[PDB]
Amino acid sequence: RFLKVKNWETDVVLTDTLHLKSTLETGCTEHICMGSIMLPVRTKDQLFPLAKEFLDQYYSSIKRFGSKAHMDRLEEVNKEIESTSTYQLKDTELIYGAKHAWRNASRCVGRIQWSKLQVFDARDCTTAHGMFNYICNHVKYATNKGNLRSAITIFPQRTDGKHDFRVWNSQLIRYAGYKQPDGSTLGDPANVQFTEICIQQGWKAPRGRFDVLPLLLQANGNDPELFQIPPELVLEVPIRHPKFDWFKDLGLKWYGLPAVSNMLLEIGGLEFSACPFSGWYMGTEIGVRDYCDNSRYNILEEVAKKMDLDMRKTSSLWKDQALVEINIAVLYSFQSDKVTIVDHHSATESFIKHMENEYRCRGGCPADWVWIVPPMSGSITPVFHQEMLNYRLTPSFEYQPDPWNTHVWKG
Amino acid sequence: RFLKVKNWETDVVLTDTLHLKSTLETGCTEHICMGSIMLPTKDQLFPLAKEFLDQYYSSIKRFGSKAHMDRLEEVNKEIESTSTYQLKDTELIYGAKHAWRNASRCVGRIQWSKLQVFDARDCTTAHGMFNYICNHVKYATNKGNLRSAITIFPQRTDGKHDFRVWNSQLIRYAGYKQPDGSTLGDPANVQFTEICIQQGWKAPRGRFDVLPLLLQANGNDPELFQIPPELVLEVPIRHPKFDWFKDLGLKWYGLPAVSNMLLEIGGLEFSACPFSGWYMGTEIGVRDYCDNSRYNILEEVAKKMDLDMRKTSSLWKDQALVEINIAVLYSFQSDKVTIVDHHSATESFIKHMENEYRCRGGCPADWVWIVPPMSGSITPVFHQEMLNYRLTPSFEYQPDPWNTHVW
Ligand code: HEM
Ligand code: HEM
Ligand SMILES: Cc1cc(N)nc2cc(-c3ccc(CCN)cc3)ccc12
Ligand SMILES: Cc1cc(N)nc2cc(-c3ccc(CCN)cc3)ccc12
Ligand SMILES: C[C@H](O)[C@H](O)[C@H]1CNc2nc(N)[nH]c(=O)c2N1
Ligand SMILES: C[C@H](O)[C@H](O)[C@H]1CNc2nc(N)[nH]c(=O)c2N1
Ligand SMILES: [Zn+2]
Repeated sequence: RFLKVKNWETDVVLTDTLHLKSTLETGCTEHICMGSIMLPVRTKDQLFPLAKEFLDQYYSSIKRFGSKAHMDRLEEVNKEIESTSTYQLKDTELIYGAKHAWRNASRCVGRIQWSKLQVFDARDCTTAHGMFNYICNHVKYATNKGNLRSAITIFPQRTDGKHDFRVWNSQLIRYAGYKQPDGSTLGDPANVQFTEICIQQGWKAPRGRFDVLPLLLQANGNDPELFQIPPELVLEVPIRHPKFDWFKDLGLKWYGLPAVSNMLLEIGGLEFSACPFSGWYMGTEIGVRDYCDNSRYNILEEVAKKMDLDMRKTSSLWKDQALVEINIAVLYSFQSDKVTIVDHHSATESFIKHMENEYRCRGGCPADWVWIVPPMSGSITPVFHQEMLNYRLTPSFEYQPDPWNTHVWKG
Repeated sequence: RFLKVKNWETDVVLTDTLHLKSTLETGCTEHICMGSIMLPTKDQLFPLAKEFLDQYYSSIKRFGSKAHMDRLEEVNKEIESTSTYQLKDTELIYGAKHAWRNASRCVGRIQWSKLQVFDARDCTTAHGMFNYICNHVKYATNKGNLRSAITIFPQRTDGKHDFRVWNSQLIRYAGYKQPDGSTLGDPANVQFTEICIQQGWKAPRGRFDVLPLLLQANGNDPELFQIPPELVLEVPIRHPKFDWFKDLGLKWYGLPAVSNMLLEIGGLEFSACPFSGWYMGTEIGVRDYCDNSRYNILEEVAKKMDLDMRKTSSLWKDQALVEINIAVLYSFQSDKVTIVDHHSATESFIKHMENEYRCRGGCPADWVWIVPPMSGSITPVFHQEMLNYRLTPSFEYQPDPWNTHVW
C-alpha cells in the first residue's frame, strides 16, 4: 500500500511507503483521531523478535543483510537472551540506535541534524556520582562555549525494572519555581513541583527568579542524590531587545542548552530509562512558550505595558505584538552572544527539505503536524501547508512516568 | 471507551462519550494518524433515516412516542415507494443546525443554534437559485450586523439532476494569469476565473473584481449571474497608525459564504447549500493576504515599514503579519461590520466545548483547524486536547462540478 501527502502551497506530492515498516500503535482508530492528545518489566518471550527486527535494520543500513556477520550476531543475541534474559548492544548498534531514535521522533522539527549526534556511552556507570560526572561532561561538550553540538549520554539499560537509572529532572538545566503563600509564583511555574522535591531532598534554594536547579540522579534503583552543576558549565544569555533599551531592565535571561532528560530510549527491545539528550533552541521555545505561556513566566503584559499598547480589548492584538517583540529579543540576545539558536522560519524551511529528502531516500518521514508547526505565525512557515503522516517507528524516544510516582524508597 | 481530554493550561479534564455515537470514519488507523490530511440506493437509506429520526425525536423528548413511530412508518413507506423521502421543515432546520454543530473544524460553533434556515427546495432554475442567493446575501449582511444563514436547494435524486453552486464562496475576488509571470487578483481563484470567462464572463481584469455566480439547477448547464453590487458589502482596509496603509489599495468583503460543500441529513444529500457567518480576522489577514499562494503582500508591507528583510531572524514577516491583522480588525470595526478576533473566538470555543461536554457528552474538534494560523499558543485552544470524529448530520466535501458535470 502507498500513501500520498500534498503540500498545498507548492503542489508537491510525495509518496510514503515507510509507514508499512511501522509497529507500535498511534492511539487513533478508524472512528476517532487522537492526533492532539499529548500522551496517548519485559520477558524473553517477546524480546528476541524485537532484537531480530532491530538487528535486521542495523545490518541493512550497513549493507550486510544476511551476511555471516549478521547471522552470527543474531545467533549470539539469541543465546544471550535465552541464557541471561536480556542482551547487550555493541557500540556500533548503540550509536545507530540513538541516531535513529531521533530520526524517528515525529514531533521533532530539528531532525535534519539527526546524523550528527555525539553519542556518549555511559553504560559502565554504577552510581549517582558517576552519573553526575557523565552529565557534567555532556554539558561541557554540548555547550562548546556557545557553539552548541548535539549529544546524548546513555546510562545502563533496565533489567528487572527494580534497578532503573533515572534522571529526575525533566531537563538537565532548568530554573526553579517557588509557590509563594499569596498564591503567586517566583521563578518558573513549570518547575514548582520539581523544585519542592529538591528542597525536600535537602536542596538549599536561593529563592531567586533564575536559580538553576540541582541534578537529582538515581543509579541502579537507589534513592536519588542531589548534585549542583558547576556554574561555569551553565551558559546563560541576558535577554535584551535591539531597539527597546528598557527590555534589559526586565532582568530576563535564559540558559543556552536545551537538554531533555526524562525520556526513555528504546532500541531492539531494550529500555534505556536514563538517556539525556541536547541540541540547541528554536527561538520560539523560549520566547513564545517559556516566557508567554499563561502557565510560565507570563511577561506578555509587562512587555505590553512598557510598549504602551492598547491593552483594553484583545482585538488590538497587543498580545500578538508583545509576543513578536519578545521573540525578536530572544534571537537578538543569543546571536549577539554567539550562542547557537535557530529562528522558526529557518527551522521549518530546513525541516521541509529534510522531509522531502527522507521521502526520496527512506520512503517516508513520520511527522506530527500538531507539534511541528511553530507556536506563533504558523501559516507563514512552510510546514503549515504541508500534509504529514504520523506513525511510530523504532528505535524511539518514549515518555515514561515521573519517577517520584513509581519509585520505591529505600531510605 | 469513555475518553478523557485534558487542557494543559488549566488542568481541566473532560470525559467524552459522544464519540461512541460516531458513524463515519476518520481516515486514521491504529498504525497511522492522518489528522493533517485536508481531504478524505434503497438499501442503506432507511437505516440512515431511522438514525436521524431517532436523533430528532430524542432532542424533542418524543423518543418512542406516537409521533415518532408514525413518522418512522411514514418515512419507511415513502422509501419503499419512492426510493427516497422528504424532510419535514422542522427536521430540515434541526438537521442543518446540527450539521454546523458537528463541524469539527469550525471554531465558531458556539453560535450553532442561531442559524437562519432558508428552505429553497421548491427552486427549479438558476434564475430561481440566483434570487434565493441574493435574498440570502442581503439577509446575512444586514447592513453589517451580520447574521448566520444557510439556504438549502433541492436534494440530489439520481446524481443526474444535481443542484450545484460552482463558486467556492458566494463572494470572491477574481484571479487572472499573466503574460508577465505571477498573478493579478486572487491566485486561489485563477482556475475558476478562467471557467467564468471560458463560460461567458466579461472580466473587468482589475484586482478586486467580485466574481459572478455560476449556478447549476436540476443538473443543467450552469449560468452566469452578477450579484447586485449594492448587496456586496466591502471594507476598505486602513491601519489605525500607518497612513501609507491606505495607499496599498486593499479591501475585503464582509460576508464569508461557503457554497461548495454538501449537507447530508438522514441519508439525503443537498449538493447546493450555501452557508454564511462572519469572519475571524485571521482568515482575511493571515491567509487571504499573506499566504504565498494568495495575495502575498507581506514583502510589500514590510518594505513600507522599513524593516530589515535581509535575515529571517529579524522576524519582519511576523511583525508585518501582526500589523496587517490589526488593520483588518480595525477596518471592520470602524465600518461597523461584524468581525471576531482570534483571541475572542477561541475563548468562545473553549466555553462552547465545555457546554457541549456538559450538556451533550462531547464535541468533535479538529485541533489542526481550530488553532488559529497566528499566535497559536497564546490562544487557549492551543493547550486544549481535542478528539476528532465524524457525527451526522454533517457538511462534507464534494468534487468540483466541472470535473463531474456531464456537459
Ligand atoms: C539540534 C537542534 C534541535 C532543535 C532545534 C529541535 C527542535 C525541537 C522542538 C522545537 C521540539 C518541540 C518541543 C516543544 O516545542 O515543546 C522538539 C521535540 C523533540 N525533539 Fe528535537 N530539536 C533538536 C534536537 C534534538 C535532538 C538531538 C534530539 C534527540 C537526540 C531531539 C529529540 C526530540 C524529541 C524526541 C522531541 C519530541 C518530544 C516529545 O515527544 O515531547 N531533538 N525538537
Ligand atoms: C458565525 C461565525 C463563524 C465563524 C467565526 C466561523 C469560523 C470558522 C473558521 C475560522 C474556520 C476555519 C476555516 C478556514 O481556515 O478556511 C471554519 C470552518 C468551518 N465552518 Fe465555521 N464559522 C462561522 C460560521 C459557520 C456557519 C454558520 C457554518 C455552517 C452553517 C460553518 C461551518 C463551517 C465548516 C463546515 C467549516 C470547515 C470546512 C472544512 O471542513 O473545510 N461556520 N469556521
Ligand atoms: C533535544 C531538544 C532540542 C530542542 N531545541 N527542543 C527540545 C524540546 C523537547 C521537548 C520539551 C518539552 C516538551 C513538553 C513541554 N513543552 C516536549 C518536547 C525535547 C527535546 C528538545
Ligand atoms: C461559514 C464560515 C464562516 C467563516 N468565518 N469561515 C468559514 C470558512 C470555511 C472554509 C472554507 C474553505 C475551506 C477550504 C480549506 N481551506 C475550509 C473552511 C467555511 C465556512 C466558513
Ligand atoms: C493539546 C496540544 O496537543 C498540546 O498543547 C501540544 C500542541 N502542540 C505542541 N507543539 C509543540 N512544539 N510543543 C508543545 O508543547 C505542544 N503542545
Ligand atoms: C496541511 C494542513 O493540513 C493544511 O494547511 C490545513 C492546516 N490547518 C488549517 N487550519 C485552518 N483553520 N484552515 C486551513 O486552511 C488549514 N489548512
Ligand atoms: Zn489520527
